Amino acid sequence: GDPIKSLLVVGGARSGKSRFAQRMAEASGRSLVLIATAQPLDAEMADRISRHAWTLIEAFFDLGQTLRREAQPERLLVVDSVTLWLSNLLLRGDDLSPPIKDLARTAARLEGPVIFVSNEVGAGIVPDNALARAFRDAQGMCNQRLAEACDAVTLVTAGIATQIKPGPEPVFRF
Amino acid sequence: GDPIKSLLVVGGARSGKSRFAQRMAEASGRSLVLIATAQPLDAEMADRISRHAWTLIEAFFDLGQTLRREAQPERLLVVDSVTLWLSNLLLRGDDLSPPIKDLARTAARLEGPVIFVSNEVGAGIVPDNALARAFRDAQGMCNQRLAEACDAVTLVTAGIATQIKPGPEPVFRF
Amino acid sequence: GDPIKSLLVVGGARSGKSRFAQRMAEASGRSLVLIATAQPLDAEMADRISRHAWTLIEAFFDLGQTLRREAQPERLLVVDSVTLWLSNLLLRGDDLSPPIKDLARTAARLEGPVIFVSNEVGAGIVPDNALARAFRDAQGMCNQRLAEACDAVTLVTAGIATQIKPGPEPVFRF
Repeated sequence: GDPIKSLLVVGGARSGKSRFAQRMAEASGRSLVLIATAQPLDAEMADRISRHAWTLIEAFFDLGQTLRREAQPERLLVVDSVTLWLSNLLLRGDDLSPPIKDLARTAARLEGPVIFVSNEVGAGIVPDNALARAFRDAQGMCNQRLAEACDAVTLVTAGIATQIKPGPEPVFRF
Repeated sequence: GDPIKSLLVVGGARSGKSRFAQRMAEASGRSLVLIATAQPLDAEMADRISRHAWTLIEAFFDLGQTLRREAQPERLLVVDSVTLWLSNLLLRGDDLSPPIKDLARTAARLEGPVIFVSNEVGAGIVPDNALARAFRDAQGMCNQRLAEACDAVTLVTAGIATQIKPGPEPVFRF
Repeated sequence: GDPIKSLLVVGGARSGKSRFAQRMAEASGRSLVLIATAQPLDAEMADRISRHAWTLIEAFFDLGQTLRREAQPERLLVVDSVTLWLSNLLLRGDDLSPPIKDLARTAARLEGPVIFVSNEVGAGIVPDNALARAFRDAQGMCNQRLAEACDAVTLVTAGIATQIKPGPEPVFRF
């Protein structure tokens, strides 16, 4: 397949994006590292970690710093959820802009390859509360910045992956 | 057009997915059967049944069994909503995993052709309640299993249909 | 690039759709007009107007009439948000069907070119209230009618634009 340094996989909830990333990583022949961002505070979350369940590294908050110091040419890092990392930062009261831009810059310079698995959260109605609105905005921005940084971007819909980067973007004259 | 046994049409709310399926079925020249899953409990729901309004068969709960015993080579079955069928099972307190996997297996062996019309519900924020979270998960899984089972899959966005299966899925080397 | 009269840009929240439309318009060499539909009632909304911030024309309610009387061959009109216009009509208690169909007809006959920027809101769960359900339905219908009316339609996901119109739509035989 096409040789790259960085892939962003975007999909909705229970879209198959994690299975797509996990089977791409398992097919790669690299040393696999799951970068796990989910805080197993309850059994529903441990349940989703168990279902997905490789070297496992927890990175609930320091995702970018973890990528920089775990990435190796011989390793493939899979970020289990960009979304759950952002959630962790938001709930704590952290400003989300700097870590997002820091992560995109990191995505551009790793010592080894990385797949980022991230949710689309922006294609429903406006949330009725400011925390959910901020989260929706920050996740949308984050996916834009990661798509710009990464070599390749795939959208996963109903378990089917479509490549959207590389790809020529449309141009219109008026 | 391309001859197939099974089509999954996925789209958001008021996306045109039902019109796409209905005009494909009307253009087919087969005997048309609407498999209606919507329980007309209120006038908003009867209103949506009336707007869409062929042999009409109600299948509020027993969707797969209804497909197996209504499918014929000369017939095309259209499932008006996978989503409203899942909703019916969820609200009752049914476990959703077995009927979903049963339906995908059914989608693989009918005596005649079928179009499944289903919603994408996974590309908004995490629901604030466990019933809605379960439903979101089950609908995502269901669309994955139906996409795997069906000959063809179309995504309908703003009334425009894009074929995503058949189609080569992307491969990356790292 | 491809010469057209009318483009619909659809995306989720913080998808990059506004940046895609703004940089297409800035690259065009036409006289630029922002058709601004957002009512700056609060600082969050003024904040989003300021971030996006060309001749600026407010059209909170009379969007179609504003397009007809501002469109010129030498001008490109960008509708900053179809979604916030619909929101304005909904909250007031207006019926949304006629203005939507009026706008699609307008999109078909302008004296000059137009880009419509609109949200996808239909790919989450069913809203728990009738106002949000109506809005979701009306926005879905509106995007269908504008996609039918416009020369070209682009979906923007994670800041990446994919053209879906023009494009041959799939056909299946059963």
